[PDB]
Amino acid sequence: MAVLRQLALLLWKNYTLQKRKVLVTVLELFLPLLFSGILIWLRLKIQSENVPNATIYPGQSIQELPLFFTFPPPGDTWELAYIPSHSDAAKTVTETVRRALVINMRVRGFPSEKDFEDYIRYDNCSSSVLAAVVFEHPFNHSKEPLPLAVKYHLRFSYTRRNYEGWHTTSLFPLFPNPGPREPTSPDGGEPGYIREGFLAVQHAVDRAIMEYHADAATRQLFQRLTVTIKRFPYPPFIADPFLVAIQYQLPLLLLLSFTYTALTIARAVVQEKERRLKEYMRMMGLSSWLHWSAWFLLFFLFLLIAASFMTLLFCVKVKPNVAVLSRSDPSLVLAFLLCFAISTISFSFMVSTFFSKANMAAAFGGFLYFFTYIPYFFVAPRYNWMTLSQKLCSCLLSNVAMAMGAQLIGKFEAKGMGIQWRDLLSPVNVDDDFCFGQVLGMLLLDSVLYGLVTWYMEAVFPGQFGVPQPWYFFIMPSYWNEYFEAEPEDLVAGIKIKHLSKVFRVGNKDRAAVRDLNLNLYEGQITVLLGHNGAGKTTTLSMLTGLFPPTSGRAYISGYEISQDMVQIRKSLGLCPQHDILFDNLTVAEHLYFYAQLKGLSRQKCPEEVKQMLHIIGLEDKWNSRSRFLSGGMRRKLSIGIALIAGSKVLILDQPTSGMDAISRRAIWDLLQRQKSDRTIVLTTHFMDEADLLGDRIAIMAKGELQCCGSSLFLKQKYGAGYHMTLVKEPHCNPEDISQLVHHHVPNATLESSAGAELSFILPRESTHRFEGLFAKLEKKQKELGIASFGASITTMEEVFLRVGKLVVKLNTGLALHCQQFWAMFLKKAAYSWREWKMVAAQVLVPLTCVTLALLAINYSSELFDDPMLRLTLGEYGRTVVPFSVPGTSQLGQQLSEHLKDALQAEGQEPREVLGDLEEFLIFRASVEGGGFNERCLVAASFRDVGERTVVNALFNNQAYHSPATALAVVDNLLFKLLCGPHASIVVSNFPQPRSALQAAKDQFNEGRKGFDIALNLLFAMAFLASTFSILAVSERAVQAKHVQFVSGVHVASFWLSALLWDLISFLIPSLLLLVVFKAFDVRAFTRDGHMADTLLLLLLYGWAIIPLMYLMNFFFLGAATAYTRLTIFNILSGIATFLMVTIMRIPAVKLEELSKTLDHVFLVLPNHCLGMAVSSFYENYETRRYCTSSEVAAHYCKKYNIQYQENFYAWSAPGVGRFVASMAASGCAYLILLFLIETNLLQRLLPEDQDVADERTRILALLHTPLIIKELSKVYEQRVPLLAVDRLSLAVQKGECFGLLGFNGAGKTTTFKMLTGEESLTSGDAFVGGHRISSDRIGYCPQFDALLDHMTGREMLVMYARLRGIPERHIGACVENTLRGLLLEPHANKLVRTYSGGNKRKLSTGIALIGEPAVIFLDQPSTGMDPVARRLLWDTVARARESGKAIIITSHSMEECEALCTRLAIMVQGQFKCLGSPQHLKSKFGSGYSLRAKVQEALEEFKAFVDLTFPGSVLEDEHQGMVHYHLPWAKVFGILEKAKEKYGVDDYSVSQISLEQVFLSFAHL
Ligand SMILES: Nc1ncnc2c1ncn2[C@@H]1O[C@H](COP(=O)(O)OP(=O)(O)OP(=O)(O)O)[C@@H](O)[C@H]1O
Ligand SMILES: Nc1ncnc2c1ncn2[C@@H]1O[C@H](COP(=O)(O)OP(=O)(O)OP(=O)(O)O)[C@@H](O)[C@H]1O
Ligand SMILES: *[C@@H]1O[C@H](CO)[C@@H](O)[C@H](O)[C@H]1NC(C)=O
Ligand SMILES: *[C@@H]1O[C@H](CO)[C@@H](O)[C@H](O)[C@H]1NC(C)=O
Ligand SMILES: [Mg+2]
Ligand SMILES: [Mg+2]
Repeated sequence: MAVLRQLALLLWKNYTLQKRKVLVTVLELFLPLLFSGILIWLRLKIQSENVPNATIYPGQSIQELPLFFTFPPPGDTWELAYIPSHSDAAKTVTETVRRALVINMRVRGFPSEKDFEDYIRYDNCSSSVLAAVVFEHPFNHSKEPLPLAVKYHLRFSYTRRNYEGWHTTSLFPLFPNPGPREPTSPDGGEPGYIREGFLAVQHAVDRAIMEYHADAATRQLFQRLTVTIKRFPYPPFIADPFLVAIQYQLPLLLLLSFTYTALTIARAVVQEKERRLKEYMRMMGLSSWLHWSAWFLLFFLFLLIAASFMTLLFCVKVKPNVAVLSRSDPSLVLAFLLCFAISTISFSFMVSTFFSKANMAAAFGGFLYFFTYIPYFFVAPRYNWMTLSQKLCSCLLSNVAMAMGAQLIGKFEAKGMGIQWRDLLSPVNVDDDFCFGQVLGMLLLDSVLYGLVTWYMEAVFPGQFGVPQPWYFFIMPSYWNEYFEAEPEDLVAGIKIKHLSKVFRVGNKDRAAVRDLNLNLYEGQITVLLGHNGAGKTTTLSMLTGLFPPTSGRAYISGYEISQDMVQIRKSLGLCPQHDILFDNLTVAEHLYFYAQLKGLSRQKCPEEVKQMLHIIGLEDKWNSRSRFLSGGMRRKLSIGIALIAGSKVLILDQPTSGMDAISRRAIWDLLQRQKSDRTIVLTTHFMDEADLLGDRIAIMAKGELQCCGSSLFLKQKYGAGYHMTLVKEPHCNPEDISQLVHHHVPNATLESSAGAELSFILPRESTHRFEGLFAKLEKKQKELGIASFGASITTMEEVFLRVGKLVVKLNTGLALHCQQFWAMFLKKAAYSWREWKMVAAQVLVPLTCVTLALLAINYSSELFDDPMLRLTLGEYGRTVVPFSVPGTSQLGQQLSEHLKDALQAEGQEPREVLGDLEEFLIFRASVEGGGFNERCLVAASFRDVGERTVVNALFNNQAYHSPATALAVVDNLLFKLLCGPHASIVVSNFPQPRSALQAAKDQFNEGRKGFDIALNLLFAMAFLASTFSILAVSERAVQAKHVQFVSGVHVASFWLSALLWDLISFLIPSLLLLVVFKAFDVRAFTRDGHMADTLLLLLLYGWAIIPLMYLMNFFFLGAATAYTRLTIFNILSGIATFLMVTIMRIPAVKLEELSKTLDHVFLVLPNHCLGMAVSSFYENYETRRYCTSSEVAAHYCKKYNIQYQENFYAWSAPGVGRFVASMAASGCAYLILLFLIETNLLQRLLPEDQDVADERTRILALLHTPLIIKELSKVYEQRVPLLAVDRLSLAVQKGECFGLLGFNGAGKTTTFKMLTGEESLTSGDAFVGGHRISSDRIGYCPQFDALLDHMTGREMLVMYARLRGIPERHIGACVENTLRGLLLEPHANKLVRTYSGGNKRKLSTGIALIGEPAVIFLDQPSTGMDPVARRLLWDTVARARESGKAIIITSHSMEECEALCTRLAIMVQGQFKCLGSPQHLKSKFGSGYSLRAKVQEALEEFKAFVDLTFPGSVLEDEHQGMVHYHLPWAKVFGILEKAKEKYGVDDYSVSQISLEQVFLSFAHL
C-alpha cells in the first residue's frame, strides 16, 4: 500500500515542477505540429478536378505486326529464333510463324537456352532478334510430335524498341494513382504488349499450333471469325494529384515530429542522475521501479496529447470529403501513433543508460534516433524482393517498423478503402504478404526488448554514482598504537570499518585517497572526524552511503556489509552532503513535506512536524520561497532540516554548519545534542570549538590514514603542554618586543605562529607559578607595545590539530596587452577539445557517417538484374470473375460460350453471363464495387457476329500490367479446345531476354532524386555538427566564469574573436574529410574539372554564417545540455522542413509552382536552407550542362523545351548559386555586428539610528584618494511582494584599509558585491570604484560560489589571469610560484580543477583574485571550507597585500579573522548598517572589559555559587550544559582558578578581555 501512496507523491512532484514553467511546456507541446501542418496546408493548396463522365476506348487488331517492323534495322533484317533446334516440329511451327508474319525475317536455332543467353549477352551481331520461341519439352530424337498440352516462352527485347523493362516482377503497379493507368493510348501502356508485337507473335504461334494439329478444319475456322482486343471502360473519378507527391517522405515527416521528445527524454533522464539527485532520493528511500513509472507517465501524457492533435489534423475534412488520409477510421491511426509513442519512449530510456554526462547524452541520443532510421534507405528500393522473414527481421528497429507502417498507410490510401480495423490480417495486393497488424505487433515487441536492456544496464553498469551488482544477479532468489584510546565495552557499535580503501585513476600512477582505515562508531554518541583539506572525510562518507564502491575492504553499518546489501541500510539512513542537492522551483515547506513523506512518515501527523522543523531551523519568513533564491547560508539550513526530518537510526552529516552565523549554529548544536539518544551520528567539521563542545570521540586523518583517535581529554593531555595565550597587536608593533619580555618573565615558551595579528604562545604546566607577574606586566603596559584584546586559556583544541599536522614592474599595455589577452583566451578554448575528446569525436564522426551511408545507398539502388519469368494465366490472381455476353442468337457463338463456361470452371474461375450490354454492366460494377473491382475482374469476352462472321472481343483490365496476354491466351485456349480434344491446352510465359554487356553502359540521366538525397543527408549532418558551438559558451556563463573574466578586464573583441577563430579551425576538419569521401565515391559534380575548391567554398561559407548565430542564440539558455536539444530543432525547422516543403511544391504534376517563388524568396534569410539549395542546384547544373554539350543530337533537344542550364555556375539566374552565396556571406557580418552591439550594452538604452552610522551618510554627502565611494545605494527585488535587500548603504573606503562588512545570514552582503561589480542592476543609487563611476560606465573578485573551468588545471587557471592583467611573459613563473606556494597548493598544482576538494577550490578562487596586484579587491567569504592551517596562510597573504597600500573589502562570518586583519568593522542587518568604527571602538563601547567561559544540573548549580559569590554583578548568558558564559562587569581572576578546580569539577576555562562575538550577539534581538 505504501507503493501506491508514494507513486502519487512522485506524480505530484512532477506536476508541481511542470506547473511553474508553462511557456516552455506550451512551446514544446506544439513543435510536433509544425511538421504535420505542412501537409494540412499543402492539402488546401492542391486541388482536384472531378472528371464527370466515363471513359471509353476503341478496339485494335492483332492480325499483323505494327507499322514499324516493316523497315529493317540499319544493317540487316529482323531475326527470329527457336530454342529446341534438334526437333523437326519446333522448326515446322516456326516456319509457319515466319510465313504468317509477312516481312523479311531469318530463323536460327540453338542447342539450349544457355547458348541463346550467351549469344545475346556475348556477341555483337545480335540485338536484332525480335523474339525467341522456347518449347519446354524433352523431344527425343527429332521425330517426336508436339503433344496436345504445349507450353512455351517468348523472349522479347529488354528495352522499349518502338518509338524500365517488362515489369515481370509484379502483377500490379506498386503505388497506383486514381484514374486509368495510361489515360491516353487506348492500346495498353508501359510494357506495351501491342507496340512490341507480343500479342501478334503470340497469336501467330497459337494459330500455328492448330494448323499443325488439324491443318484443314483450322483454315475453315479462321475464315469466319476474327479476334480483336479492346479495353475496359473506366467509370467517373476525381483526379487529385496529392498522394502521389507526398509518398516518398511521409515516413520522414512522421519521424521528424517525435524527434524532439526523443532527444528531450534522453537528457532529462541523464542530467538528474549526473546531478546526484537520483542517488540522493534513493538514499532517503525510493524504489527504482517507481521512478521509471513516474517518468513514463510524465512523458506519455505529452505524446498522448500530440498523437491526438495529429490524428485530428489528419482526418478533418478541410473541404467537402477531401481530407488528408481521406478515409482511414481515425481510431486506428490513433492506435498506430500511440504504439509508436510507447516505443520511442522506451528507446530513449534504453539509450539514456549508456551515458553519465548530459552533454554527451544530448549529443549522442539525438543522433542514435536518426541512426536507427538509416537502414530504411536500403529497404525502400528493394522492398519487392524481400521475404516475410527478412521483413520481420528488419522490424526489430522501431524507426524502420514505423516507416514500413507509414508506407502501408499510403499504399492502402491511394487504392480505395484504406485502414479499417478489419484488414489487420489481409495484405494490400496478391503479391506481398505483409499485413498491418504485423507492424503493431513488432512495435509492441520492441518496447519489451528495449526494456530488458535498460533493466540490465541500469543494474550491472550503473555509471559513476551507483554501486554495481554481479553479472548473474537474477539467478539468486534473494534479489526478488599509543595515540589510540582504549575502546569502551559499554556501548553498541553502529558502524564497523575494517581495512577500507579507495584508489583513484589520476594520470598513470594510481594515487590513493583513503588507505587501510580501521574504526568503530558507537550508538548513542557523536563522533567527529577532523583533518585538513584533501584527506578522506568525504571519500569515507561517500563510501558508507553507497555513492561509489570501495576498491577493497568492507564495512558493516548494522551487520549489513555495505558492499553486499545496501538496500536494507538505506531504510534508516539520513544524510546531508557537502554541497546541497535541492530542487529549484520548489519551495521550502514543499521540500520538507516531500522528504518527510518519502521516508515513511504518516500523512496524519506530518504538518505539525513540518511546522516544528521550520521553527527550529530558523527558516520562517522564507517559507514558500523558491530554493533558487534563498541566500547561501539558508541552503545549509534547509539541507540540515531535510536530513533530520522524520528521524533516522544513522545520521551522517558532512560539514553541516558551514556558512551560518553563530545565532543559528547554537540552535543546530542544541538539536544535535537533543537527538543522539538512540542513534549514531558522524560529523566532519572545520570549527575546532564545535569538535570539543559536542564530541565524544575524535579522529584525525593526515593523508588518507588515521592519525589519532580518542576522547577530547585524552587528546589534550597528550599533545599540548599546559595552557594557551593569544594576543592582537596594533599597526606599529614589533614581535620581538613582546617576545623578549615574555622570555624574561616566562622562560620556557615557544611562539606558534604570527598569522597576521595573532602571535600566539604555548606554556607548560611546570611554570604555572610565573603567570601572575607576566599577566600584570602586560596588563599595565598594553599601550606601550600595542596589544589590543589579549586573552588566555588552557590548551585549546585548535593546537592539538596543529601539533598532529606538524608531527607528520611595468605591466603590459597597448598592443602587447591585446596580443596577450587574445592568446590566453585562444588557449582557454582550445584546451577544451583536448580534455573532452568525446565532443570532438562527435564533431568529426557524426557528420561523416551520415554522408558515407547516403552515398552508399545511392550506388546500391542503381542496378537492374534479370526480369524473372511470369506465367501468363488466370490463377496467378486468385479466384477472379469473368463476365461474358453472346448477343445475336447465332450459331458458333453459344457452342463457344459453353466451352468457355466449362474450361474456366476446370481452371477454378467463375463465369457470369450478363445478357444486357456488357459495357454498361462493367461501368456500373466498377463504380459500385470500388477499389476491390480491380482485383477480381481482369478479363472478359463478348461473342458477337457481323454479317455471317463472328467477332470475339477480348477485354483486358489495364490497371494490371500483363492483362492483354492473359485475355488473348484465354481466348486461344477455348479456340484450340473447340476443334480438338478436351484435353488440349496452351500455357504461355514471358521471361524476357537478358541485358547485354555493351548496352548496359548508357547511363545518361542521373539527376532524379540523386541530388536531393545528398542535399538532405548533408542537412541532417550539419544540423548536429552546428549545435556543438554553443556548449562551452553556455557552460561558461551558467557557472559565471565569464563575469569574473570580464571583471578582470578582458576586451570584448579579444573574448569573441579568438572563440570564433578556433571554431572555424574546428569546423574546417570535417569540411576537409568530406572531400576525401566525395573522391572515394567518385561523385563527379564535386570531384571534376575544378569543383573541389568550389565545394569547400560552400561548406566554409556556411560555417562562417552559422557560427556567429549559435553565439547569439545561446543567450536564452541557462544549461549547456538543454541548449543543444533546442538549437538542434531550430536547425531542423529552418533547414529540412522548408527544403522538403519547397521541393514538393515545385513538382509539375501539382499546379502550384509560382508560389514556390515567393516562398523561396522568403527562405533566403535562413542559413540552413541556403546550403541545401546551393548543393542541390550545383548538382543539377552540372548534369544539365554535361548533357546539352555531349552531342548536337541533344543540344537541339535542350532548347526544344528550354532545359535552361548555366555556364558560370555562379550566376544569379535559377540553376546557379549566386544569391545563396551572397545571402550566406551577408549573414555572418550582420550577425557579428549584432553580437558586438549587444555585448557592449548599446541595445540597453534602446528614524533615530546610531550616530556613528549617521555621520558617514553626511561626511561623504557634504575625494581623489579614495578607491571606492558608495552613497545612497539601494536594491529591491520585485516578486509581487517587494523585498528590500539594501537600504541606502552609504560609506567610503580609503587606501591601505580593510573594511569588515559583517552581518547575519541573508542580510545584504553578496547582493551588495553584485551591484558593486556589475552582476545586478542598480535602483536609486550611485557608487564609484577607482574614481570612475559605475552607474554609467583594476579590481579583483573572489565570488561566494566557485566559478572555475573544470577542464583546466590549477596552474593554467592562474596563468590565464596572469596574462589578463599585464605581467610580461618573462616575469610570470615567479608570479605563479609565489601564489601557489604562499597558499599551500603545490601538491595540487596541475590536477585538472574538476577533481579538487571542497576547500582546494576556495584556495584557488582566492589566489585568482590576488595575482597581478590589482588596486581594489573584493573578497566574499574567502575562507569557509578551509582548515586552520590554510585559513592562517590566507590571513598572511591578505595582510601582506594590504600593507602595500591596497583597498580591501572582505565579507566573512568567523570572528578571529575579523579581529586579526580588519580595521573598520560594520555590522549590518536587514540591509542597512548598524555600527561602524574600529574594533576597539566597538569593544570599548560599554566597557566592562572582562569575560569568562567555563566547562564542566547539581554540579553546575554548585559551581555557579563560587563565581556568583566571587564575581558579583554577573550578566551570565548562553549556557550549553557546561558552557556558562560570563560577562564580568587580569592576574586577579586567573589566580583564582589555581585552586578552584578540585572542588568545582571543571576541566577547562578561558578568561579574556571582552569578546567581539558578544558585541555581535548584542544585535540579535532585532
Ligand atoms: N573524482 C575524483 N577523481 C580523482 N581524484 C579525486 C576525485 N575526488 C577526490 N579526489 C582526490 O582524492 C582526495 C580525497 O579528498 P576529499 O575530497 O575526500 O577531501 P575532503 O575532506 O572532502 O576535503 P574538504 O576538507 O575540503 O572537504 C583529494 O585529494 C582529491 O584530490
Ligand atoms: N535573485 C534573487 N531574487 C529574489 N530575491 C533574492 C535573490 N537573491 C537574494 N534574494 C533575497 O534577498 C536577500 C539578500 O540575500 P543576500 O544575497 O544578501 O544573502 P547573504 O547575506 O549573502 O547570505 P549569506 O551571507 O548567508 O551568504 C535574501 O534574504 C534573499 O531571500
Ligand atoms: C562486330 O560485328 C562485325 C560484323 O557484324 C564484325 O566484323 C566485328 O569483328 C565485330 N566486332 C568484333 C570486336 O569482333
Ligand atoms: C524419351 O522421352 C521420355 C519422356 O517421355 C524419357 O523418359 C526417355 O528417357 C526418352 N528416351 C531416352 C532414350 O532417353
Ligand atoms: Mg569534503
Ligand atoms: Mg552571501
